[PDB]
Order: sequence, then C-alpha cells, then structure tokens
Amino acid sequence: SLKIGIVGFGNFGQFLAKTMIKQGHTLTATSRSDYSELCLQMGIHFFRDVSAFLTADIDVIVLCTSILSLSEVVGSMPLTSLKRPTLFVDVLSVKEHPRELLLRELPEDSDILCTHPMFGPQTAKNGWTDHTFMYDKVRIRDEVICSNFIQIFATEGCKMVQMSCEEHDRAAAKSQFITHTIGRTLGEMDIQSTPIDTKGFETLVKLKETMMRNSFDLYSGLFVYNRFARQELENLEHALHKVKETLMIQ
Amino acid sequence: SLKIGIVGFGNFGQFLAKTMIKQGHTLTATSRSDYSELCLQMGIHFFRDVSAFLTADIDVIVLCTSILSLSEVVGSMPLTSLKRPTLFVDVLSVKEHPRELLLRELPEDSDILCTHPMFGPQTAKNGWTDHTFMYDKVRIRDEVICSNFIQIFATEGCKMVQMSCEEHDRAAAKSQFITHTIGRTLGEMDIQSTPIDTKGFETLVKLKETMMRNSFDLYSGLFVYNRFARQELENLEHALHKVKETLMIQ
Ligand SMILES: NC(=O)c1ccc[n+]([C@@H]2O[C@H](COP(=O)([O-])OP(=O)(O)OC[C@H]3O[C@@H](n4cnc5c(N)ncnc54)[C@H](OP(=O)(O)O)[C@@H]3O)[C@@H](O)[C@H]2O)c1
Ligand SMILES: NC(=O)c1ccc[n+]([C@@H]2O[C@H](COP(=O)([O-])OP(=O)(O)OC[C@H]3O[C@@H](n4cnc5c(N)ncnc54)[C@H](OP(=O)(O)O)[C@@H]3O)[C@@H](O)[C@H]2O)c1
Repeated sequence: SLKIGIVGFGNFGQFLAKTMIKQGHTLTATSRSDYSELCLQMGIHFFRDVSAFLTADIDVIVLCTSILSLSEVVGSMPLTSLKRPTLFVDVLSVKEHPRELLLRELPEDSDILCTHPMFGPQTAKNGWTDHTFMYDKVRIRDEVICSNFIQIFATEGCKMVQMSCEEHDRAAAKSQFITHTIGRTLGEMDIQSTPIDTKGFETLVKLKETMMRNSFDLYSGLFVYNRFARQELENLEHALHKVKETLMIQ
Repeated sequence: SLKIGIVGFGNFGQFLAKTMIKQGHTLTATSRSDYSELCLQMGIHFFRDVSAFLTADIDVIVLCTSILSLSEVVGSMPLTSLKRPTLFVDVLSVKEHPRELLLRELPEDSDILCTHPMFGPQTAKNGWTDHTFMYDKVRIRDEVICSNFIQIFATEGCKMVQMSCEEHDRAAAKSQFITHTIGRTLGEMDIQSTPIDTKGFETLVKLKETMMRNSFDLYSGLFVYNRFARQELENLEHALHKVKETLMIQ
C-alpha cells in the first residue's frame, strides 16, 4: 500500500503525486518529456524510457497522459515487458475511449480500473474534501489492490461515485464539456472586470480564468473522444439562437 | 430622513422599500397593479392611482418600473400636479435611456438622479454590504436632499461608483448583459445537476437559476435600450463560433 507508477508526469500527474506522496505511497514515474529534477525533488523514481519503467516494482500503473495521446502511448508500450499482472488505472476526462482501448490492448490477466477525479489544480487547491471521484471497475479480480487504490481518494474525503464509462460520458458531455465551452468562449472574447460587475459576471470571469488554465489538448479531447459532446455543442448553439431570436422579436 | 415615494412596486421596488423603511424613511408606493394588501402587510400607504400619489408630501420619487415601460409610465404621469420641485430617482438597469427621457419629460425645476444598484433580491439576500451602487448626478440643485438619498446606499456599506450614463451602458453591455444572455441560454438548455458536477458546472447551474428568476421584460430591456448591447452579442456569437471552428478541424 502502494507502489504506484505514473505514466505522463505533466500537470495532472504532478497533482496526484503530491497527495499520494503525502499519504506515504512509493511513486515511480515516466513521461515523454524530462522530469528528472522535479522527481528528484519529490523522491519519485523517474524512468525516461517506458520500457525501463515497465520493469520496475509496481502494484499500480496510472495512465495520466492527455486524452488525444492515450492511443499512441499505450500502443507503443512494450506490454510484453510486464513482469506481473498489474492493475492499470486511467484518469482521463473521458471514459469510453480508454475503456475500449485498454480492453483491446492490455494483457488479459491485467486488471482495469477506469476513473475520473472531477477536480484538479485549479479547483482543488486546498484539499480534495467534498470533490467528486468517479470510477468504474471495468475488469477487477484483485479486489485488495483495487480497494487500496480507490482508498487514496476516499480517505481524502472525496464523494465516491461508481458509474459506467458510458454514463460518465453522457453526463460529462452535458456538464463539464459545456462548462469548458463557455469558459473558452469567454476567453476568446477576453472578458475583463469592470467597476460595476455583478456577482454573476464576477462568477463568469473566474470561470474564464480557470477554464483557460487547462491545455487546449485537454479541451479538444473532451470533444473528439466523447461521442455525446457534438450534440451538446449543437444544443448550446441552438439555445443561444433561440434567445437571440426572442430578443429580435422584442 | 426622507419622504420617499416608489413608482412601480414590483420585485425590485419591494426590495428597495424594505431597507428604506428599516432606515426610518417615510415610504409610500403607487403602481399599475394593486398592492394594497402587501402594503398593508408592510406598513406603508399604497396609492392605487398616480394622481393621488403626486399630491402627497414627498421629497423623492423613485422610478422602479420596467425599462420597457418607463417611457409610457412617465408619459402618463400628470407631472403638472406636483406641489413642489421634487427629486426623481431612476433605478433602471440601463441608463442613457432614462437620462434622456427624464431631461425631456420632467418639469425643469425637478431634480434628476440616475442610479443602478448592481444587485437585487436574488444576489443580496442578507444585506447590501460590499455590493455596488452606481449613480450619476444628472440634474441636482438641492445637494442636501440628493446626498441624503445617496446616503441610503452608503449607510449600508455599498461600494459607491459615480459615472456617466454612457460609461455605465458601455460597461454594462460587456458584463451584465452578457451574463444574462448566458444565464438565459443555459436556461433554454435546461441544464441540471448530475452526480459528477464539476465546481465550474455547479457555478453555471447557480447562474442559470439566478438569471432565470428575472422577468423576460427585464432581460429584453437590457438589450433593446442599451445601444452597446448588440455588438457584445455579436462578440459572444462570434467567439462561440471560433471555438466551434477549432474543434471541428480535429
Ligand atoms: N484538472 C485536470 O487537469 C484534470 C482533471 C482530471 C483529469 N485529467 C486528465 O489527466 C490527464 C492529464 O491532464 P493534464 O492536465 O496534465 O493536461 P493534458 O494536456 O491533457 O496532458 C498532458 C500530459 O500528456 C503527456 N503526454 C505523454 N505523451 C504524450 C504525447 N504523444 N502527446 C501529447 N501528450 C503526451 C504529456 O507528457 P509530457 O508532460 O511528458 O510532455 C503530459 O504528461 C488528461 O487525460 C486529463 O483528461 C486532468
Ligand atoms: N435585481 C433586480 O431585479 C433589479 C436590480 C436593479 C435594477 N432593476 C431595475 O428596477 C426596475 C424593476 O425591476 P423588477 O425586478 O421589479 O422587474 P421588471 O420586470 O423590470 O419591472 C417590474 C415593474 O415594472 C411595472 N411595469 C411593467 N410594465 C408596466 C407597464 N406597461 N406600465 C406600468 N408599469 C409596468 C410593473 O408594475 P406592476 O407590478 O404594478 O404590474 C413592476 O412594478 C427595472 O427597471 C430594473 O431594470 C432591477
């Protein structure tokens, strides 16, 4: 409890590491880019080469690369260099895609846990308490290891939500994707504070600031790999034109 | 300590009344609809017809009708029946229109103060403190009465902002109007809480519920009577379209 290897040590991978290190887990990391110095600072063992990574002593592998790159990343991995059957955890913001991919590409005897912490650096600055953690036990035999990993979030007092990947994607297309879409639209407008802001407008400016601090890759992945996203983008445009037209009538 | 009459005892009219009564001003009301029983519950005299209202003892008349109705309402007022020069105060959400209308329609010896408290029943439930109050001293000769009215909001800890009616409508088109438009758009979509709401999405549901509690009359008036509103609506529509365009080429 627990030796954890992180694939993709960018913004979100780092976020998770800080709390897992605090709880006492032993971390290993690997990534496309060089995080040697940062991992040195944090006492994480960093492997630049993913084949070297897969030979380390690891209970759990956490996939933390961008949605867009997950196919490339998993596809290149020498999964035949896996030393034991391992638990694979993804933390992608969309869920049907990693689920099908990992089911197709991973060795059969390896376990699959699909997850999405509904929070991050911009929204969980202090702690994780009363933030939501979604997960789906896609292929779990070793309940002990699975339970240990899931406990990482429970003991931070996350709200715990078990849900299918498809139901996560339907619900996320109608909520998170719309939320990001609005934040970006406001970012494209570059809204600015005024002397006479309303509470509502202050709220939108803060949403703009937060949504824009995510990568464009992340936002795109929400759309490209969520099959329910396109319809929500449509409903959003269709609703704005309904309001616009009632204004024209008036 | 003022004799204050409200014209238009609707939602916002009643909101202003509650605080002015508490401060110890003598308050009386008139309106298109009959608020006899509500005013009996609240302890103030209601005049059903404006003619009787105009011949009472009043230092300050506050106009709290809808933006759309202002011109009709002021036009139908037997303003010649006024006993004394009186302070007229506007609290409409747009400002160039009432400033122009009142300078045109009022007796010359009546004073004019144009205001927009940047808050209401839905956003200032407990107390006015730290909320913004904009005013423009359009035509003041009696600085004593006017300062005593303004002191109503200052006493409550409002952030006091003096600006021109034009600068107000420019900033308001960029902020308040935009905010209402997105709120109304989310309402047409009828977004709802999900088990995996992000903090950003909770923030939008709140905004939707809040914005949707305003009358469509009110929201119309923000657009129809603010000449800077149209370009802001284009900026929004144009921004959304660019965001969509970046997503579609992937
Ligand atoms: N609040 C959040 O940010 C949040 C919350 C929940 C879930 N997630 C999910 O966690 C994952 C990481 O999110 P993020 O915030 O760190 O930003 P991101 O832009 O979505 O992902 C950045 C990560 O992708 C890595 N990566 C590895 N191979 C890559 C390749 N060929 N192409 C592109 N990127 C590659 C990057 O590696 P290098 O750094 O080595 O270059 C980096 O580690 C995403 O799947 C995201 O959906 C994020
Ligand atoms: N948070 C807020 O709601 C807020 C904040 C700041 C400023 N304001 C401004 O305060 C004013 C009132 O706002 P509101 O929230 O009460 O809602 P509103 O829908 O903008 O206006 C309601 C008032 O307008 C009256 N009215 C509507 N049409 C009329 C007509 N043809 N003829 C005569 N009177 C008419 C109504 O009279 P009856 O009720 O008797 O029918 C009611 O008193 C507006 O100008 C608004 O821009 C509102």
